[PDB]
Amino acid sequence: KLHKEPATLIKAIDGDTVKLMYKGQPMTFRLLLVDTPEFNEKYGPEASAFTKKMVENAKKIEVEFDKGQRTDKYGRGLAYIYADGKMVNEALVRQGLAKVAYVYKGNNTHEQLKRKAEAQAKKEKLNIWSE
Ligand SMILES: Cc1cn([C@H]2C[C@H](OP(=O)(O)O)[C@@H](COP(=O)(O)O)O2)c(=O)[nH]c1=O
Ligand SMILES: [Ca+2]
Repeated sequence: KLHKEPATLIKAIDGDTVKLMYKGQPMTFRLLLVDTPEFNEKYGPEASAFTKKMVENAKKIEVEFDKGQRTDKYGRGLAYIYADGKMVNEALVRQGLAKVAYVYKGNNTHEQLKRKAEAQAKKEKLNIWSE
């Protein structure tokens, strides 16, 4: 019931935002269901680096909207972002560089996938969970 749509990287921004060209227009995308620390914070630089490498190295970036709101109050696109078929959102959580967060009803299709990744990152005491 969700579909992957094409996009191209404009520029990495931080752990959980990225600038993409979508349907030919520049847009800042905020990754659904996750929260990375701010660049100024602990693991913030590492979250930024992780996402940056992931999208910069991708041959193919895809955007997948959920069933609900597609833009937030700041005009940012809200999507699951994939790099060569791998979801950036889930990968950050799996590596402990993001927490599952901002789970609003109707835009939560991938919630359970994320929660499973967080549990495994927490079990492995990775990054954020190494405290
Ligand atoms: C991820 C996400 C964030 N937001 C809003 C809520 C938060 O509002 P406030 O700015 O009032 O805190 C903000 C969190 O984004 P950041 O984590 O990028 O700051 O973006 C949504 O509305 N929907 C979403 O799916
Ligand atoms: Ca954040």
